Amino acid sequence: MLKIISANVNGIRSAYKKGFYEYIAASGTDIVCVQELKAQEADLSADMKNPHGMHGHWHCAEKRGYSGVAVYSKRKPDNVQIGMGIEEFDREGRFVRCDFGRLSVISLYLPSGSSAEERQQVKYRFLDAFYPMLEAMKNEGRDIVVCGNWNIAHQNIDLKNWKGNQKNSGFLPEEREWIGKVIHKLGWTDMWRTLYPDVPGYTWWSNRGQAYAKDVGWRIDYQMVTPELAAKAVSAHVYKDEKFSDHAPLVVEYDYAAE
DNA sequence: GCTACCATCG
DNA sequence: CGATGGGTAGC
Ligand SMILES: [Mn+2]
Repeated sequence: MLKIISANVNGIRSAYKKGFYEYIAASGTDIVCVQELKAQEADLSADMKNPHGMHGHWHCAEKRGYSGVAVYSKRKPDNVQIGMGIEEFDREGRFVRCDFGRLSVISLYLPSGSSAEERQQVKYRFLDAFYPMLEAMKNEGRDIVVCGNWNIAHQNIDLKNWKGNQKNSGFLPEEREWIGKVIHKLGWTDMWRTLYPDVPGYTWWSNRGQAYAKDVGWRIDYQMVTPELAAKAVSAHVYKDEKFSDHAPLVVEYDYAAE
């Protein structure tokens, strides 16, 4: 049984403060994809690099206390790719790939364009140059999980107030259209949507108002899976027993064996 | 201090 | 629909 976790820690140090470290072991997971480390290698402790003896790898940004993704794994990954290859986005560190034989897990931090229009443009280009990547990986022949903060809502079911957010970044017709071109066109499987067609599955609630309390959140964290592995998925859930961050850890469980 | 990241109301 | 607001992490 292969348990994979995706979690935007929104600063890994705070998460470890709020008992995320302990949680990693408690969940008895085999792979953990974290987004937004908000730090650098020199900034992280040994436990934030190799939690509980679990191997680990990371991509950090040039900016201190900014962005950064990582992947922990009980098994020693055969190959590792830091950064997409596009320096423009690699200077922010949002892509980390780890091959574990037949399997390849990817931690992705899709840029959020809700801070400025220019950031929205950078996000758009990210999508444009990343689509071909999703396609190539779709045509490798290996089972590839993509855990990440896509920061894009697909349908009206993926967010509580889908009605008053069409003029807001994250639910813009363009972005949603891209996602569609990924699931149906590219042939990826929205693991959660495929396991639970009627469950909202919110994974993020804004600090504004009392949203988190009223379960007024979005679903911006995805695990896009290849058909072969997609079918092998047995369950999934959004862990909320403890709040480590404004995001909630997506825990998917597959009946897979990379060996 | 500066940077980055929409729910409730008028 | 449009006008009108917010608290986080980390340097
Ligand atoms: Mn964040």
